[PDB]
Formats: sequence, structure tokens, C-alpha cells
Amino acid sequence: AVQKRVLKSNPSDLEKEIAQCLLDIELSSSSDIKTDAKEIKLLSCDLIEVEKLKKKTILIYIPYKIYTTYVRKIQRKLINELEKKTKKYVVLVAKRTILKGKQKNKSFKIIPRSRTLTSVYDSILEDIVSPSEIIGKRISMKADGKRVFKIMLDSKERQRDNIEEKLISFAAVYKKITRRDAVFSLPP
RNA sequence: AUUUCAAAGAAUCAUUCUUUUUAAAAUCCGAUUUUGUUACUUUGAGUAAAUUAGAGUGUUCAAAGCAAACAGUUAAAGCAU
Repeated sequence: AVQKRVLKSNPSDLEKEIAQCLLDIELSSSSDIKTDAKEIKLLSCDLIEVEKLKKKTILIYIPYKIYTTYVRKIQRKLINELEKKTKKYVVLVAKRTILKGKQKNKSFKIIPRSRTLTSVYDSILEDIVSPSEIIGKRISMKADGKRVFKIMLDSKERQRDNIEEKLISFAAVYKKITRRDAVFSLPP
């Protein structure tokens, strides 16, 4: 049936809710979205809380090819439709594969840099911030010996009123995906 | 310049030392175990003694030596059948 059309693999509650919501978005076609969301198909979902214990965040995993072709083009409008439908913060990421440098794959003349840890984690940082684009990066080394990622955002999405909530949400999601402590902010 | 960052636990005085897990492929019965070359570095192996450093040992002491020690005015003791 219509769930298995867009849902990648045998499922639990939240994967089905997102898939149904996407089909609902596909069906109605009255918003300022072109060819709707029709080719988007979802790999997986996670639900995560932040520092504050309410208005949780949903991570959405997408197959790289799909993300690159379809999702990226319409991203601001699409994410807003998801926010409207499910009363939660949604964040979209592309599944990139990561390979250790000497480990040795059947394909490839040595490991491609696109498959390196550092490049992929930089790429995911672009994915999570995506309604904005990164202004500059700064890694602070505290006396503790931990490292803090001060990630500075542009200025476009400073006007919409979900700002602080989004920044905390991004920090949380970056931490669950990649084991680091980030903080996010915007210039004066 | 650049290609794998980290996270959790126990010991100990408040630091230190130690263990766990965290990508991907092949392989072995949803679980189990392999993955550039070389320098470098770690352990090791196999190394003549004398010499030399060095442990043991009151050559009268020392330089030395490679020995010695013990009980017994003459037997006890041990263990051998």
C-alpha cells in the first residue's frame, strides 16, 4: 500500500506518521511547492529531546541520492510543511558512508575524501543548519580537555521567532549524530 | 597544510593508570575474526671466555682468588636396608 511507497524498511510508529504526512502533502498540492514532495522517500526517523524537556526534535534520515536531487531544492518550504504537520522540530540529513583510511575497499583507488570522517562531519553540519548556511567555525579547547564547536550562522533566519529553539535543537542533533559538543549563534 | 574525531566504566591520591564501544568490507556458525610497504620504535631470539660493570664469598687486610660453609678431643644428628 501507500506507506511502503515512501517508507524504506519495515517500521514503527513515527516512520509511518512522517510517511503519511508526506503523502498528505503530496495529495493536496495547494501550497507554493512545485511537483510537491513526490520523489522524497524516507530511510529512518529518530525522536530526541533537548536541554529543555518539551518540544522535542525529530531526526529524519534520507538516502543521499534523494537528498541531493530533490530535498535540497525546496528545503525551506518543505521543512516548514513538516513543522506544521508534526508539532515538533524536524531536521533533515543525508546518509553519507564513512571509511577508515587503510581499511581497504573492493572499489576505489584509495579511499575518496568524500568518504572521510572529517569531510562527512562538516557536511552533516551543513545539513543540520541548512535553512541557514555557515558563516564561520571556531573550535575552543577548554582547560578540561574537551573541545567546543562554536558554529556561527549567517543572519537570514534571525527574523523568524523559533531562533533560539532551533539553535539548541541543532546543537542536540549534532551531538547525537556526531559525538561532540556544539553551540550555535548569530552575530549582533 | 590535509585523509578517524571521541564517548562510557573500575582501581588509586584529588590526579593517575587500566578496560569497554564506535565506521566498512571480506570470512567463519542474527553472532563470532582478518585488512597497504618501509624507515622508525618496542620487545625478543641467537650471542666465546679473559677483560669490564656486577651478585655471592672476613685471601690475616687488601691487590685478590673462585671458593667454601657446618657439626663432632673424634658422636651425635640425618637417611640407607
